[PDB]
Amino acid sequence: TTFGRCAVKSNQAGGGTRSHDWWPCQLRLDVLRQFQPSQNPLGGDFDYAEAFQSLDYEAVKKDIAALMTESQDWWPADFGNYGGLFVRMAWHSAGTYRAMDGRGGGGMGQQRFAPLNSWPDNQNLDKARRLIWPIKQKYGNKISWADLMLLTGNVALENMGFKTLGFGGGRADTWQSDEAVYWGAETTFVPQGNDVRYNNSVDINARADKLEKPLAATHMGLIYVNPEGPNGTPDPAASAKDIREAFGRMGMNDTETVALIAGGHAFGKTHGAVKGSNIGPAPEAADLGMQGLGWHNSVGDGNGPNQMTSGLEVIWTKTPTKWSNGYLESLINNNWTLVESPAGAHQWEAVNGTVDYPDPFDKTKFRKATMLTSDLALINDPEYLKISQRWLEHPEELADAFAKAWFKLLHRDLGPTTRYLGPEVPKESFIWQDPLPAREGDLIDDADVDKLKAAILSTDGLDVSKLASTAMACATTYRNSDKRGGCNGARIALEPQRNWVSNNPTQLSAVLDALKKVQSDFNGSNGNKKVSLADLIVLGGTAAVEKAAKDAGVDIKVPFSAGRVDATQEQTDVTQFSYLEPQADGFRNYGRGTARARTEEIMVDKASQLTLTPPELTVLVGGMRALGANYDGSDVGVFTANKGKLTPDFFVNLVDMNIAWTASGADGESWVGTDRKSRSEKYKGSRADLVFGSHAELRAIAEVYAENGNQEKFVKDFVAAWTKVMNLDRFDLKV
Amino acid sequence: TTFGRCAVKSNQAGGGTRSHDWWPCQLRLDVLRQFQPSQNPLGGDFDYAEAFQSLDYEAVKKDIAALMTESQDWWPADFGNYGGLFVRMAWHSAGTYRAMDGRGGGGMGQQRFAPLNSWPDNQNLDKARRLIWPIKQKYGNKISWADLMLLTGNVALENMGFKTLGFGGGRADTWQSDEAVYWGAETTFVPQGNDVRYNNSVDINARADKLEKPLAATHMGLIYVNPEGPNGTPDPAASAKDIREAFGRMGMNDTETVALIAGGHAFGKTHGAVKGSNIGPAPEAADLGMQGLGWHNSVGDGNGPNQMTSGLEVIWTKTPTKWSNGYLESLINNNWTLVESPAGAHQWEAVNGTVDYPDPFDKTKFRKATMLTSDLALINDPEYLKISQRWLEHPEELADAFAKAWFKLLHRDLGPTTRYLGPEVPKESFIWQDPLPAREGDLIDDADVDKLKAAILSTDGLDVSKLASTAMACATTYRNSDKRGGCNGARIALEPQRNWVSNNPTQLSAVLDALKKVQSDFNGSNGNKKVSLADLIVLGGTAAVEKAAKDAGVDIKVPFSAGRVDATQEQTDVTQFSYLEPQADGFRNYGRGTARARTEEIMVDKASQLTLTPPELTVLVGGMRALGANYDGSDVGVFTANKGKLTPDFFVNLVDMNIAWTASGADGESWVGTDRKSRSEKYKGSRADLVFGSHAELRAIAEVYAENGNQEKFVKDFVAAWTKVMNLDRFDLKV
Ligand code: HEM
Ligand code: HEM
Repeated sequence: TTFGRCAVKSNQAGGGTRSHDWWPCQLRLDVLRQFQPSQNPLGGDFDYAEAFQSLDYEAVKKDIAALMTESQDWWPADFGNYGGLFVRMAWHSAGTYRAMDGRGGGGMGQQRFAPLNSWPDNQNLDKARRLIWPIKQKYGNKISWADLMLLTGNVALENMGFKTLGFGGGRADTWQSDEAVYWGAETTFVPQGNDVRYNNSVDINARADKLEKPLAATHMGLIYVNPEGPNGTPDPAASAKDIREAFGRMGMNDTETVALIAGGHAFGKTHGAVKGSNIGPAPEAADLGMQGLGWHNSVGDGNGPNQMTSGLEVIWTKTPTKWSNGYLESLINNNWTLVESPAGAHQWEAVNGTVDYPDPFDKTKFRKATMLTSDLALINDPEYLKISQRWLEHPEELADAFAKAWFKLLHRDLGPTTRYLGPEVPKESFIWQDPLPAREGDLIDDADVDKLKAAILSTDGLDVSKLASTAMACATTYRNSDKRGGCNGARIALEPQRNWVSNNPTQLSAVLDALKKVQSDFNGSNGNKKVSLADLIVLGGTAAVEKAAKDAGVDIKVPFSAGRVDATQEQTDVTQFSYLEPQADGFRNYGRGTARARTEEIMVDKASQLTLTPPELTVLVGGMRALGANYDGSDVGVFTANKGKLTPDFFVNLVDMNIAWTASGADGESWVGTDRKSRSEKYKGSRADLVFGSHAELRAIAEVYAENGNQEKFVKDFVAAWTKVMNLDRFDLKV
Repeated sequence: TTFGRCAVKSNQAGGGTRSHDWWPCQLRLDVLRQFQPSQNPLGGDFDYAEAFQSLDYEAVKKDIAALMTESQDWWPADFGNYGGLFVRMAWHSAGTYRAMDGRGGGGMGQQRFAPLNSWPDNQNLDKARRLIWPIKQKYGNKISWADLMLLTGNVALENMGFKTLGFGGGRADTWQSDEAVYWGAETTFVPQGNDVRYNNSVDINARADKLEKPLAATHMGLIYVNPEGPNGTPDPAASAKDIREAFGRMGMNDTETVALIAGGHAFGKTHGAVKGSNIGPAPEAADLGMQGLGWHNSVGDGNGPNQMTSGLEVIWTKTPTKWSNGYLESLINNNWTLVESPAGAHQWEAVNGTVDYPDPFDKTKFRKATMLTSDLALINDPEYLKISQRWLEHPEELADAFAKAWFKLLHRDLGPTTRYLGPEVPKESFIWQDPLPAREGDLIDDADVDKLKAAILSTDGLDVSKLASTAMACATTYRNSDKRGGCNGARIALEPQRNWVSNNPTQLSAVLDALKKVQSDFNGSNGNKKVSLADLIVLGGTAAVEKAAKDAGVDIKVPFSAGRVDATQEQTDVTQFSYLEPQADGFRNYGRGTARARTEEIMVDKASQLTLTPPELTVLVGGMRALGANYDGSDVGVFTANKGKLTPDFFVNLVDMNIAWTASGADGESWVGTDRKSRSEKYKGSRADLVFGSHAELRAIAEVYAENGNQEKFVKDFVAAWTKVMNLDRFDLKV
């Protein structure tokens, strides 16, 4: 029966018809209520960085390597070596990343939760995770599951003869499914799962470059592309176009793409020994006896020669437990014919080739060379073919590219270098790490901070509104999924941010010139002290908030943490930063949504990426309005006669029943507030403004700040949230 | 159009297919992640009791009374008085309560959130809540919405000539929709919304007492019953049967039921002036312009003479703003004919009666007497008729019953009287308050506690397992939804708890005799220090936990909070306490699930009622197993060779891959753990045990406790959780 409904209707533990069932279009605050400290079994104060740095890292790697060849009878090792399986585990963990929204990736260890634990493409990776569990058990909280799944892959490569660039730990574990990711709207998995992302187009060559943004896989439940070919059609040329699209959506270019696929498929094999009808439910659907595993295979013991994962039965090289150039040799030198695997799937077998590909359980049995459609892709696109042919001839260039791309794969969502832990962090800085320079000079102190705040506030062209607006515009580029963005680097002053329409470029230029004047007056006049433009942008907003609170009758300390540095344009890639450009910004009343993402939904999504709770989101919006900090200085949402004073007037006026709110535009984005007694139009509001008086949970918070006498609490809460947001990217600061 | 699916599929803020869509039968931990401190805009520190006790209570009441007759143009008051509307608001807030499971009621102020804010039976209570908001805005955090909604009703009665018994404040606000309540499984509201709860029966008399347990309303979206009769059939006798059933499920008897209905319907009127097609979406479905209101009526201004709420147009009495006996006088003395309201609903009108029922907006217009089918029910049932006839002749008896029943309605989920705040708490002790006496003698001090711990741990018939088991058995009766149960009162020693099968009465009796011996030896030999059995039960389990920790190699001070009292059997009504009897208790490995709720779902439900987080639930279960604290003393789940020592052995052995787990019972409730090397059956487990190694988020926590070196953390976490559970009902310590 029906999608998303259990046949048995529970009457316990949340069972029954729910609010989101009745009103499924209503804004949900779920994404702001994930990952809370109380839900974390290690405690909200657990410091993973401190724990990992005490880890006996060399012993961990030695233990992983030993485990690679300790075959467990419940899931025997192919060729006596789990290396391939472990590499696949790590690649699948990291491989969900989408560059555009920065979600997916290995950094939260989400493979161990729903839905990723049960995606078809992750079949039998439950066995891989269970095999490495003893390492986690031994070393405890000093290595996270997130770090372990990836380190295991890295160690596996090295112990199969491929030296990597190194590794960085530092991924703190998470403790619930991340239900904030848009993986797609399809209600089916691969082999279906993609009508929506191709908008019902089935012309596989024509549609390949039309995959729905921000998605990076060609079906729901896949990592990147379909190994049988697009929609299971065994056409390598069309497969290549899907690969370029999907890898492009994960942030990889042609060279990196070939290197990753040719590199990975040096190792191990696929599994398609028996038909899929022999395979039981995925882990989330499996019975208690499976104890977190799934896909139980009822043929023989369900494992060893009977392994069934993808349905394909391909062994790429003659030495699947050792690095080689066998993949490209076979790919290019064989002639290929289309055959079926034992499970009935499309794959390719060498015509008149050698019968010397080894069987994983019988030293006396051999097979012909085989390839996936998605491997043949690499010789059925002009650019992939050029690259493949070059690396056939010069396998050392493949090894170099693969080491670099593999490091990128594993660390693309780890954030800045200051987050990377351990004794073998690669020394080279790569553009995808959004590199920052080491700091200039002696750090400014409290007395320097006080002098600079006063200098900033007395500078021509700087006022409270512009300072707060500018600081927030910088800060809200942060996203916690891939730990990119934020104020460190002062990238608002660089391309593309300085030209973002949402930053009001002409205004921003004047503000930045003013702050650069403050900088020039200070630097070289305070001994060895120097201040960055990044610190000044943040300090400016912070001084503005402090002054705005004082102007509202509240003397409060507004914390400031110095030490940001300024990035160079060379350290600031235009494409990578283009992904951080907002289409709507509720903190500064910029832009609007579209049919599939309303303005207020975009705001809540951004709030989740800033780790804000509903009260934090609410207080920040209300304070930005009081400060008059809209991107263009408009009065939209500015429901106060004391703009620039930090009061809860936004909320008080929003909930005043003498104001009637009506739509002005056709699109529902603009609203007018009319005084019911006088009949005069008093206010203009956006959806980002009015949602706080509509949504019942947000309105409950709006009410708190609208209560008589809450001027002081509002200020304290605002300053706390402001501080949190300004410091999100401060990984350089510990404890 | 599909139920529970939005026509437009958002791609932000949680948009996209979710884990619960793919695997809707999987256990969800959502109910353990509600009401988190981080989500409370008042802060986790906030002490509502302190705030309320500083409230100018008499001033709030004076302002409410004044509001009643200050008609607002946007929602004009009937007869110039909002009293009736406010009484309905309070009644509906309190009126969702179910005695069996203790959910619903006014104690969380949930009417202001989904789904209650948008149930059809709460139509236009959005206006009522908006009308009282200025009181909340004036007094701020010193009165909660939860308290204010009910106090407003109470004040309304008193200002319309009906003196109540008084009032108790103390309901702290909540900050999200409580999605833990089972309101039913239907996918429609009233006029439908009841196929499931009557298992498709439309035999209205025969089905009336077969309403699905634990439901207490005859359709989804109703408070109790359908005012037009069962499934809109205007049959008063069949309506009576629904009313007895629904009110009985809300914990009200016949006298109480007639008192509440005839009491309530002394006041105000219903609204059915225009057809339902003129009425817009409910609040959760309304556009932003409605700013949290809904049911916009497009006829005229939508209000005053055009008010449309239920579709009925009944004015029960000739003085709807003043207490009278006119309801019963009309009901009994008139001859009733079935007619249609202007909106097309069935109601009753008096045939050749007086034409003196006043119009709510025109002092010069009068109408005939009218009644609902649900009112005529009260003279179309033999027991109700006798009560109605008596109170027609003896109106003082109705007044007395109504005062008492109204007090019970409003306070039934407030908990022990130690929670009740304000200057007019009624002095009478009522059985539904689960009353407790004053203490005997002087409070034991730490010297006494040390002596008592030593005695308890060297007394015939007591040991670690039994002591821990007994304390938890007493503790888990607590439920946060109506603040009932817990260890205070030692009600495990009284009927009905002492003979609950889940308490293993023969073992319990031996444990209690032994504790009573300890009590006898202490009492009357330590001057005037006296210790209660309640304290000894908790102290015994606490001492046992502490010793078990010590035996495991961890020295920890397990805190104990003295001062519980022992309830009397007179204050412990067998029926009142039958409602707390558990179907299953995973903490002590008792019981089995039902067709509609698996054992593990019942456990998570109970955990929610104990306010436990997932880590707290997990640690408690593993510790109870290590302690050998099963209700029957069995080894099911006792995955340890060191029973009685507080180790994480439960987790270490649960996750040992050398153990294979298989179903033993046809009912799905029993499991066997076989050593795969030896082939020996090693363990036996229940669903409550094995879920911790199956569910991905619970198993993630199980793994923490199974990690090498976490023996101390396990004990520390257990002791914190133990302390939390033991003290849940200690409202006397907050007082
Ligand atoms: C277009 C991209 C890719 C596709 C469609 C693809 C497809 C597949 C499939 C279908 C399997 C077999 C799963 C099974 O039946 O057991 C597999 C195995 C594997 N892939 Fe990929 N792959 C891709 C890219 C990569 C990348 C980037 C890496 C690593 C850098 C990688 C490394 C592996 C390894 C090591 C295995 C072997 C697992 C084992 O021995 O158990 N692949 N791949
Ligand atoms: C069988 C139980 C009950 C049923 C079916 C019922 C039904 C109704 C309905 C249909 C309305 C009209 C809503 C509208 O159109 O505005 C109403 C109004 C009202 N009921 Fe009840 N009722 C019940 C019990 C109670 C109880 C227990 C109380 C209070 C103790 C109460 C007090 C009120 C009041 C004060 C109003 C008037 C609201 C106003 O003047 O705006 N009722 N009832």
